[PDB]
Amino acid sequence: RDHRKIGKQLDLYHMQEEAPGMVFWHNDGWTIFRELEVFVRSKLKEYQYQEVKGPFMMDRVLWEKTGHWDNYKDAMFTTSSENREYCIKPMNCPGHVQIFNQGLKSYRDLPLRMAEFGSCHRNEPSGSLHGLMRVRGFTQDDAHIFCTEEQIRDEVNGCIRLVYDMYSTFGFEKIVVKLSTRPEKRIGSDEMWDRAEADLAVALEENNIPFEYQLGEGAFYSPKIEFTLYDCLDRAWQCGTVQLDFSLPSRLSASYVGEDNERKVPVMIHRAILGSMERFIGILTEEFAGFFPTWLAPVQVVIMNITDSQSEYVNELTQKLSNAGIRVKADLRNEKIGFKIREHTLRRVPYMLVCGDKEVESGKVAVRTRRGKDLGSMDVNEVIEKLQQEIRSRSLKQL
Amino acid sequence: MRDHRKIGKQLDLYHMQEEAPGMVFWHNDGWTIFRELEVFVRSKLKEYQYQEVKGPFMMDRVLWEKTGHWDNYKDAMFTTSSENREYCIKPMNCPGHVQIFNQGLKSYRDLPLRMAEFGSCHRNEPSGSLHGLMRVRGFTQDDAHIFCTEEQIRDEVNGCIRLVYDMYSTFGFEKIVVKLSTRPEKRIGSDEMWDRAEADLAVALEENNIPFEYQLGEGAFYSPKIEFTLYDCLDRAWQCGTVQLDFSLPSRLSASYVGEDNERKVPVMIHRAILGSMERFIGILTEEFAGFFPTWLAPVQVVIMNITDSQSEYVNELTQKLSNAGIRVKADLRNEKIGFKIREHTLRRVPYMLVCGDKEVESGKVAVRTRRGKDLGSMDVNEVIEKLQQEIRSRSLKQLEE
Ligand SMILES: [Zn+2]
Ligand SMILES: [Zn+2]
Repeated sequence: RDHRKIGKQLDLYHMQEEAPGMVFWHNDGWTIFRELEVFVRSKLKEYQYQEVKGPFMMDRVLWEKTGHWDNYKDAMFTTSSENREYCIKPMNCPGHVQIFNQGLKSYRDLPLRMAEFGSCHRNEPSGSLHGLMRVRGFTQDDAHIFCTEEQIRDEVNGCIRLVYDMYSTFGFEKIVVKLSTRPEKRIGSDEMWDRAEADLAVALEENNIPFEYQLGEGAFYSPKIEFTLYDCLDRAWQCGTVQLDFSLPSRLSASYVGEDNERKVPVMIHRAILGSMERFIGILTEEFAGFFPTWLAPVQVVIMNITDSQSEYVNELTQKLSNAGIRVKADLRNEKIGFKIREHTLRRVPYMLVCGDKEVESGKVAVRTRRGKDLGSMDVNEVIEKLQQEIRSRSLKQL
Repeated sequence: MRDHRKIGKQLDLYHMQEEAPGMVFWHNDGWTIFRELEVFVRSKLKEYQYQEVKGPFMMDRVLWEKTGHWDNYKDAMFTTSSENREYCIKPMNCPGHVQIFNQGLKSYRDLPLRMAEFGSCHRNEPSGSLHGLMRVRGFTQDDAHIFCTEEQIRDEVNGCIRLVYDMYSTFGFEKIVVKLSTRPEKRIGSDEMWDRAEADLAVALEENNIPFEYQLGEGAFYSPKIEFTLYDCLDRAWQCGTVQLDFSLPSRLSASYVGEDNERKVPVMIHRAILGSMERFIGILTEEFAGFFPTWLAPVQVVIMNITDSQSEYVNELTQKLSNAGIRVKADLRNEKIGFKIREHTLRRVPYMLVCGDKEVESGKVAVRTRRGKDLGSMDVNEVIEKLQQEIRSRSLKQLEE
């Protein structure tokens, strides 16, 4: 259950000293990454989020006004062009404010939910790097909600609902929640921190969530709710975060026109559900021990022939399943069928289809799984419908 | 209005600012177009059997020195440092894909290996040369690299050629001009390899019955390239496609495989990009259609509007129905006159506008109007959905009844 070892055996990714802390996503690993993005986007549509994309580097002055430069200077990569210094972004917060600052906003535009799969870079110490868990370049399922003070409770409730909704899809039902309060170095008045901390605590209470206080562990600009999931080995993984931010939009000149026709500074809610998506893939790899659920499996079906007599039949089946939306590969190599089956079983391919002369004449296919279960000969259309149901429902296990 | 910068502002597609010169802030509507382009390209990757990978953003400068890229492009490269090591923000995807290739032992059975990526590239272009979406500092390329044997060159180059005309025809580009860019004066690689690479590219164009002209000295410093230029509706030339035959870089990056004769060989590498910079291609499409993006690319495909509050419930029901059908649909329930709403969404170039009166509510129908000012009359909602889905799935250039 080491994600580094499983990642190598399944050819998911690799890392090398020429790019410390940054991941080379191979075809099979990138397929898992993209399927996670599809799942998140399905939630972005359901929870009514916009999706945007920000530039990778911006002027260092942007990070000076937020206070991040004074506080996280050592952790940020910098580059220069024409006597101007730019920072490769470690977070998506200022970039989303820049998009919000384009075009005059009114209260009718709020709540404005802005999500992004933003890849961030942090100059972490090289000795602290570890596989997919602690990296230098990563992608977060980030989002920022611009809202009024009256809309804080509903929007924080939506973020909390989304956390439990997404975690349950992967089978994580044991979740421990902590609330981080003001640190010893911060921005924003005590009243603002008093209201922000109280709002987060009330939201947890109103959602029937018990929590502990992490005193002084909040960000320098906002308190945060931190969600920790527990894997099948009862190991704790802090993944989700919700921040109630009353300071950064003001420092970035964000404003909207209220119903009173008065200029107001919007409330910003930061949230990420999965956290670093590279890290989440590593957690899933160890949770499933490489046996990814069918909807996440890089290759869902492999169809093999026994002899060259079934080569045409396998190709027709592969196209049919491919057109049905199934990630399917044909294995027509000159090897024993038992050699082909073992190769794909070790790759944890959920379903393996074998076509002999009996299958060709009958129009059926023999089905076995990576767990060694023999499902016998099944109708081709029945196999497709079963696969589609397992994929579209994102079922954890085979039916 | 045909300038993509003006249309982009009117349609709220993107914005740029001096805090990040030559780098695009993609708004929701603009990012939707970008993602639809990604979905289209990925459909071709599936059809043409490409892998899709993702490389790191920065790599050791010593890796860019090995290919000669540092000596040629160092003034155009962004550099950053960490722990007394200097890193280059990648301006191209070639070395990263070779690094993926070099992982694990490769044999002839693994070739051809087609490796694609939507690679985010950055180049330190002069600020005076930047212009909208056409000339930027940060961009994404629909790049791919094919690792193959010498015997596989002709079929793999032919596949790249076919993909170029396949993808351009989807957007309505049928006037294509082809150039073969030969070796530049400042160059790496042997004379014999350059002769073979240039001859192979020329023969591949001959087999596809494609007339072309040579472009002396315009090839890359390591390989020649076929350059494809498309012509827009104003007969303006846009160089987008590129196919490179490369015998130099894989050797310099220690790429190798075990041949059928059980001896180590250096694979051939074919570089190709169809659209080129996808930000630039979006700008070209924006000007080509003058904001009238085809329905499959339109950020908002359908807008449903009421006349009074009596149809507010019916409009909301249909918006949910169309959204569940996979159609990007928005409801317009503001207290404005219906002509005011239609004019506003026509200026947003929304393909279809659905008007629901009380006669529409009882009949379960919708009054269909288009951004071209055409009245299509009342139609059944399910019939509307069926035709819209067919228009989107076929990526049709034309709307209903035109
Ligand atoms: Zn944030
Ligand atoms: Zn290349």
